[PDB]
Amino acid sequence: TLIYKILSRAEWDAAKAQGRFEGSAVDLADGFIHLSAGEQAQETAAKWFRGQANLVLLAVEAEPLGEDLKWEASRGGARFPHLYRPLLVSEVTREADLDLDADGVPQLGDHLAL
Repeated sequence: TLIYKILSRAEWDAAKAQGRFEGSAVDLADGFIHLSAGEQAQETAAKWFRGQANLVLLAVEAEPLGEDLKWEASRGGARFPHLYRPLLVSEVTREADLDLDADGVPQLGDHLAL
């Protein structure tokens, strides 16, 4: 199962310079990295990343993450993948730069379809 993280290009480059992504401002505040399953990813993008240019989408294989990945019942009763540890740069299967639609919403459609 692939899970996804949406973050700024700055944060991703910063992560690569450290060997791992320790989390966004909200991740660090909450105590875990907020990721989304494929069926929830687009809504996550529409909810918190509107109008942001230079966003990057990280696709991550969930199974090999281990016990630190917890699936917790959250938004709309759906279980969201929460990683209670930094995400290794090596744990990212693939990345992609996102484009915004007319409403300023990041388009994840074609990437999730992969």
